[PDB]
Amino acid sequence: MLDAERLKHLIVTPSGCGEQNMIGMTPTVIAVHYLDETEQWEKFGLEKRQGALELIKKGYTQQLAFRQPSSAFAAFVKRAPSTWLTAYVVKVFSLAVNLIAIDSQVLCGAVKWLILEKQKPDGVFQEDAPVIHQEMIGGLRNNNEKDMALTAFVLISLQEAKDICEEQVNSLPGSITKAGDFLEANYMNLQRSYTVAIAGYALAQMGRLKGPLLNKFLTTAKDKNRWEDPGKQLYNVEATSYALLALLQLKDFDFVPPVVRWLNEQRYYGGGYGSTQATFMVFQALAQYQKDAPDHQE
Amino acid sequence: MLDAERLKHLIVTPSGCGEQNMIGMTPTVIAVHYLDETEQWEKFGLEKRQGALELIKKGYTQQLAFRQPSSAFAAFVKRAPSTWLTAYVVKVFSLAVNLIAIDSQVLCGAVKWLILEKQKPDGVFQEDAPVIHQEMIGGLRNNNEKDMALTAFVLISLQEAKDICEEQVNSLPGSITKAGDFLEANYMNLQRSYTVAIAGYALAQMGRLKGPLLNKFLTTAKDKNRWEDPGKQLYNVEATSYALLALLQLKDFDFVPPVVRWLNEQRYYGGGYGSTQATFMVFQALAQYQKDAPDHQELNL
Ligand SMILES: [Cl-]
Ligand SMILES: [Cl-]
Ligand SMILES: [Cl-]
Ligand SMILES: [Cl-]
Repeated sequence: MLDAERLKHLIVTPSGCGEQNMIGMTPTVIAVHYLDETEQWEKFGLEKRQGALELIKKGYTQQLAFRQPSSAFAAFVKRAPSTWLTAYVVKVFSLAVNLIAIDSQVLCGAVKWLILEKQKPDGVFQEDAPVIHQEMIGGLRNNNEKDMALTAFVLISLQEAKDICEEQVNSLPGSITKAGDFLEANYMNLQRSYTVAIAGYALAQMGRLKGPLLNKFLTTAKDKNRWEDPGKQLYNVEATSYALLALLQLKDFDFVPPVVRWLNEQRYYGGGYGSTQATFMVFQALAQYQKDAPDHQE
Repeated sequence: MLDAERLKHLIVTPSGCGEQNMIGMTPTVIAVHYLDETEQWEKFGLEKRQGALELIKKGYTQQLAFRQPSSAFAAFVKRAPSTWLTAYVVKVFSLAVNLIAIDSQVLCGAVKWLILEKQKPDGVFQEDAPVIHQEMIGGLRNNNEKDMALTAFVLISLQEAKDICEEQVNSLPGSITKAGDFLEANYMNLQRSYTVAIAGYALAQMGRLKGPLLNKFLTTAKDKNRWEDPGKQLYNVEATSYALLALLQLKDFDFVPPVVRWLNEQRYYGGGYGSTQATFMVFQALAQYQKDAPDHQELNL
C-alpha cells in the first residue's frame, strides 16, 4: 500500500486551458480515489477530503470552458478537437462520478462524438489534432503501434462510461464490438509490452482476452511481475498498471501479488512532469486491487 | 547599454493560452525592439532577425485565438474578459506595429471596448476579471492603490495606440482626458513609489506632471536614481523604467543619467518567472533613452 504520508503532493489546484487543467485535475481525482479505497483519510487528515473535493469540482467546472459545441475537447476552443483528450476527459470524469456531480450530457456527448466522428470502418479510433502537451499521454506518445494503443485507450474510456451512457448513445454497443474486433485481429502481431497491456485490459473488459491472446498477454510479462519495454520507466509503470487491471478483470488472483509487489517497490507516488498517465493508472490499478483482492499478497 | 550577447535567452517560442502566450511574446518583441534601436544585430547575428520576426508573428497569430467577439482578451474565450490583459495586448501590439503586420481593427477594437465597457464615469478603468497569472502584471499585483495604478496602466496603453486608433475610435481623446483628470486629482495622496512612477509617466505624457505633483514624483526617488519598494527587485526595475520614460517626456536630462546607470547596474536582462512587466519596461525605457540621447557618453560600469 502506498502510504498516505507520501501522497500530500497529489492534492493539486487545477488551472490552465483544455490540456493543462486536466494535468492538474488528474492527481487530485486519483489521490482521493485511492485514499478512499485504502481507508487512509484518518492518517491523511479526515477534514482534508472536503477541500480536495472542492478542487476536483473546480477542475470539472473549468474543463467545461473547453467543451466545444460538438461535445469534444481541445486545449482551446479555436483548436480542432483532440480524440485522445476527449477520451481522457471521459476516462477521468467516469471515474470521478462517485466524487462530484458529473453531467451525463457532457460525458455521453463526448462518447457519442468519439464514435460518430472518430471511429473508422475497421473499428480504429483516429486522432486528427494531437494534444500539444504530448507528455500527458504516456506511452501512447511512442510512434509504434499507435493505432492499436489509441483504439485501446478510447475503448477503455467507452467501457468505463458504458453504464452511464448506454441508454443515451445508440452507437455505443456496436462501437465497442467494432473496436474489440480491431484489437483482437491485430493483438498477436504486437511487439510492445505497453500495447499488449493496454489492449489486453480493453479486451479483458469485454471477455475477449483468451486463447493464444491471453497467453501472449501473460507471457509478455518479465519475471511474471511487470510489463516493460526499452524506454521510459514511467511508461512501464503505466503498462504494468493496465496489466494489473486486466488480471483483476480476468480474476487471475494468483498472478496478481508479484505485480502489486513490483509496483510498490518502484516507490513511485505520482506527480511531476509527464506523469499524468502513470499517476492516473498506478493509483487506479492499486485501488482496484485493494477493492478486489487485498487478501492476495506476497 | 545592455549587451546583445546577454540577451539571447529573450528569443522564445510563445505557447499556451491568452495569458501565457503573451508571457512568451513579451521578451522576443521587446528584444527585437531594443536590438533594432541600439543597432546591435552584428554582435547578435543579423541572420537571426528574420527568425525572431517569425516568432513574433506566431505569437500574434496565436493570440488571436483568444480575441473574444467583443474584441477583448482573456486567458480563454469562455472566461470573463480582463481589463488588464486587453490593455497589455494593446500595449504590446502597438509597439510591435513596426515589426509585423498588426490588424488595426483588432488593435482599435480592443481600445474601443476598453473605453466603452471598462471606463467608469469618473475616468477610472476597472478590472472585473483579474488575470490568472498574477505574476505577469508586475507591481500592480497586490497594489492597494488599485484604481490609480490600473487607470495609469490602461491610459499608457491608450496613448501608445493613439496614433493608430484615434482616427478609428473617436471617443479616445475624451477617454484619455478623463483618465488623466482622475490621476491628477488624486496623485498627491499616493504613497507607493510604484504608483507614483507609473502614474507619473501617464501624466508626463500629457504635459500634466507639473508643480507639486512633479516635485512629489522626483522626491519619491531614492538617491535620485530609483523608485524603490524595498525588497521588490522586479517591481522596482519596472517602476524605475516607467520613471525613466517620464523623465524623458519631461526632458529632464539632468536627472536621467543616474537612473539609466542604476538600471544598468542591476545587471538585469529580463526573462524568468514573474518577469513580464520588468522585461517589457526596462527594454522599452532603455530603447527610448538610446533613441532620445543617441550620442550620450559610454557608460563606465
Ligand atoms: Cl492547455
Ligand atoms: Cl468528505
Ligand atoms: Cl479558449
Ligand atoms: Cl493562459
